[PDB]
Amino acid sequence: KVFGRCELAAAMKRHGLDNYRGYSLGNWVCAAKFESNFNTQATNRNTDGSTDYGILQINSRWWCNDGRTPGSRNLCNIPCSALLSSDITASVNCAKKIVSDGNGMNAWVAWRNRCKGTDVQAWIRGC
Ligand SMILES: [Cl-]
Repeated sequence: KVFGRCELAAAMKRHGLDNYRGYSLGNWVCAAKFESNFNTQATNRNTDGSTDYGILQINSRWWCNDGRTPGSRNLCNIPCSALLSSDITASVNCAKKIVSDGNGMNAWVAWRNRCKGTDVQAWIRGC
């Protein structure tokens, strides 16, 4: 599915992402916008043989297991296929592990380049 902006904000808030590990909700909404355009089925292949999966473009080298990525670590202990559900539970649970690993939201390239440093609260305004 393709979430609306406020629709995703409300779901992410229900799943505990607002202010999680120091990142207000607008960060997470902005990240999803620029990672997946709010589509829970987005996938993108990378040069290292990994693929990024779902609404938060979670990577198959470090975080989820897709069975076809060399050097897989599966640190979220989740099959990547589960991260293509229209229900965001598994992607949120893995994102919480990613953002707790020691480099904050910098794991999300699109957030780093297109969200960080902007007024991210705008992404929840009006919701
Ligand atoms: Cl998979």
